[PDB]
Amino acid sequence: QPYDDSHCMERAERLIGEIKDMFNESGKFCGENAFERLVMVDKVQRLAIDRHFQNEIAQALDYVYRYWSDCSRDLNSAALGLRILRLNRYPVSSDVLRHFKGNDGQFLCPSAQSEEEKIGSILNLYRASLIAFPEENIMDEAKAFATTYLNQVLQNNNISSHLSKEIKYNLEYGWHTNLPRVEARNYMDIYGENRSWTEMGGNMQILNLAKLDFNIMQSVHRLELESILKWWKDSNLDKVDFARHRHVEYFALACAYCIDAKYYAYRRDFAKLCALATIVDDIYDTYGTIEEIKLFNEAVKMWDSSLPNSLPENIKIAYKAFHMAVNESAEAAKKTQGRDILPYARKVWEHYLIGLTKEAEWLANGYIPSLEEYLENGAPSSGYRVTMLQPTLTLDALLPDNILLEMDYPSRFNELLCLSLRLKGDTRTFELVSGISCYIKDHPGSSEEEALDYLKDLLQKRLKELDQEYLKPNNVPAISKDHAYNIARSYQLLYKERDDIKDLVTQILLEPIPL
Repeated sequence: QPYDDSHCMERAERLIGEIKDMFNESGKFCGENAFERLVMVDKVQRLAIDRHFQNEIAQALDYVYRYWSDCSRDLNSAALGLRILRLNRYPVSSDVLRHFKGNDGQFLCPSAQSEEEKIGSILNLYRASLIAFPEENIMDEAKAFATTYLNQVLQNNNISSHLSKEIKYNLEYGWHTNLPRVEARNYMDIYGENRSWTEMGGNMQILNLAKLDFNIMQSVHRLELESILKWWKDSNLDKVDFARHRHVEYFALACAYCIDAKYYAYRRDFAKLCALATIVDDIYDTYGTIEEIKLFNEAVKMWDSSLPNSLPENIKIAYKAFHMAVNESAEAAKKTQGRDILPYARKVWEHYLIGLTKEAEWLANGYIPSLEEYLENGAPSSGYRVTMLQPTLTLDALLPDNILLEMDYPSRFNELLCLSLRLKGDTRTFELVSGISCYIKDHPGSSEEEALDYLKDLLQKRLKELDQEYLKPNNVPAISKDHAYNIARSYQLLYKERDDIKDLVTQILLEPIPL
């Protein structure tokens, strides 16, 4: 073969084999060991090496679910199993947390736990409470108790460096403003700095596999980044001026959950269509005559390869790049989807421009819509769906039109995905038509603060609906739904970072982890 496996790859493939053996061993164990298998799933999942053990994890969680009433004997294991089983789409209930709920909103650890073990139990409680479904008030109580408790722990020191780091990480990132490889990069340090953890069982093999896989795949992604930089140069977007160097940030976001080398079309197309979507938004919003907006819309509806050779050079090159990127992505998607998807794809972009055009009309006409009208048009206009559909269609999971209507527009999943992006953006303390203003118009005399609180709360509620819908089973390939969901998470994380994203680019793309 022209290219050999690198020595890191060989070491990783050997470690994968040994860890599969550990998974099969605990399965052969004559006896109930649901927690032990749960704890092993936990480690390889937090370290985001779980894609190498899909059969071994499925067998372990099937066994954990079967023995679930056995496994959930204390606060720690109930909270851990609740989060992991739920995130993997088993029908488990937050009621399991009631067995440990006492008075004054306090939750109960076994009394023989060391202080460090108590903190570990509460962290798993905190981590579980973040995956809340609508009407699970036990989750809000769990989150509130664990927050107050974990903050008190930090106030007093008395705790080790690695455990202290674990609290701060978990409190700062939560679940929604977070991504798998972000968590994995943090747990390489949280586990690796824990002497007792590294000394136990096969933990060191698991950690080294995670470091190896991180460094291996980062170098694949750093290679792919080159091709993206060439596209920026070739397309002349480097001269757009009104453009912004953010195609690298978007690429890194995608890398922090779409990992495998075969999914380079997904990674590439998310970074391009998302940077394009940002460019097109700045055109329709800030720079460009209503004439030119109309010509753009006409060009898109006709799918012209080019705009009138009279329009400003900026709008001219942005259109060409747009038309080309979309075409390439659809050709990529024809390979996996085994069908033409350019027609479908074009309708998606049309719906996006229709949405951005309406906001242009409104600002031009002094029209302040009602909040409900704003949010409904805000779904296609946020740009979520045009950064999501085409890249997802290039994955190796067929989304037949029948099933697309369950992930794409007009599905409830897609609608909750868009509202998360829209509501998060419209709640940033970083405009005549906004979430704030439309609300004020809907509620005369409302304070600007009074509007912020209502949209912040509504986002909390929509996120819970989103999660319930995300984890509800259907005939839709999970990997497709996971990518769509992780896009929305990447955007939540992006807004957290903007309000550093550069550190996130460095960790994901540029700097390897010392072994």
